Amino acid sequence: KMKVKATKGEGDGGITSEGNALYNNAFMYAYVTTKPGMKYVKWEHDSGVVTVELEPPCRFVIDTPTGPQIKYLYFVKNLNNLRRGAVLGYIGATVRLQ
Amino acid sequence: KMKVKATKGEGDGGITSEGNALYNNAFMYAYVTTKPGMKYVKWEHDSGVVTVELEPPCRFVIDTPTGPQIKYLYFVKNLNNLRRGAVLGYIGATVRLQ
Repeated sequence: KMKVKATKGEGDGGITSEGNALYNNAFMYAYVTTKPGMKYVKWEHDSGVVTVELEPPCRFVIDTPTGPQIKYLYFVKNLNNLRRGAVLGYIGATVRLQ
Repeated sequence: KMKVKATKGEGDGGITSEGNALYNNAFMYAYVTTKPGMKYVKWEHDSGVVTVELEPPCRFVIDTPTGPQIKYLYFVKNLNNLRRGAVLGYIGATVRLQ
């Protein structure tokens, strides 16, 4: 079962992001945050830190009480279709509730 | 239950696309194609043709036998979160099989 863990991302010019990593067990599949341009995340391990490279993001709007907000979904490098699909399903399941 | 129907899209400079519209009953929710920049689709009705405006796309890679391929998911203008989530879940369900 998919879990979520707050995780820091970084891209060009040292711009960082905070977001949710979606993972299993602990293997990261994807990262959701509020900015474009992130290239990698610093992923907890024991340990310690593993750098996980990200694919260019999927921007998508969700409705919110303050109006539409743009989210950015980043799949991890080399992720397979089984896991890409699980990530999309998990995000779909979360988005439909809010 | 969500259905898919081949549908033509168009953007700046008259560039067109062919893609799959995801819909119910017949209310279109989203459009998946192979190019960026599409702004609207020409959506079958009886009828006839309704122009449906698209949000800027979510680019996402899927693995294929010829290597990774970039797809573009466009949600329709004003789509609510219930339907956005259903679309993401449907795409997740399709992507995990291939």
